Amino acid sequence: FRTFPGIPKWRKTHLTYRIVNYTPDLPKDAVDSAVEKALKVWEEVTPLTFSRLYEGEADIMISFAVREHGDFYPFDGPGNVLAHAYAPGPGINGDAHFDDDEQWTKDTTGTNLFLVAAHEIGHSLGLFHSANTEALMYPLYHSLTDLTRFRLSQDDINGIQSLYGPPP
Ligand SMILES: O=C(O)[C@H](Cc1c[nH]c2ccccc12)NS(=O)(=O)c1ccc(N2CCC(c3ccccc3)CC2)cc1
Ligand SMILES: [Ca+2]
Ligand SMILES: [Ca+2]
Ligand SMILES: [Ca+2]
Ligand SMILES: [Zn+2]
Ligand SMILES: [Zn+2]
Repeated sequence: FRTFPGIPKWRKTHLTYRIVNYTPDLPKDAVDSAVEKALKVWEEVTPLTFSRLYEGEADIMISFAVREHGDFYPFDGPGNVLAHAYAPGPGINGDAHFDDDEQWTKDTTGTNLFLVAAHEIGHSLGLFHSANTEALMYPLYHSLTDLTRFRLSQDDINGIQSLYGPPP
């Protein structure tokens, strides 16, 4: 596992998130479900808890956008970068953005939203990239034949608990 330089982390255990907008590609229930399953992956192995805000500024602001969208790293149309997220901190830090020039899916065939979201929230929490080809934080996208096989590797658990510790 790898952390970000300077090891940014949250110095609090109760985090908030807001889904500011939604993709055309899936019903809202499917997107909500994907992000909350992605949050839950990290909750289970840490002391962190997340709660949702429907207005105002949350710690982790989640949005869908294309091309130039108000930061230093515009998206690039279909393919290539699917999404990105920022390390812990105020303002844009912690936020996760998804490229809506992708076609987001809940299945194992397209660009799966849950898998990408789980990875991106790993960044939001302070994890960088792993060399382990089995890890969630490996830098190259791929999916699975069976999503029910999905699991955090020991590497991901070790990395995140190195920031926040194990669950009480
Ligand atoms: O790394 C990224 O997020 C960069 C942009 C990027 C490049 N430097 C960065 C530094 C900090 C934050 C973001 C970036 N976007 S990206 O769209 O290229 C991207 C998105 C998701 C992933 N996955 C890795 C494998 C994972 C998996 C694991 C186990 C089983 C099944 C599936 C599924 C998701 C990787 C890369
Ligand atoms: Ca933020
Ligand atoms: Ca793209
Ligand atoms: Ca789209
Ligand atoms: Zn962005
Ligand atoms: Zn990444």
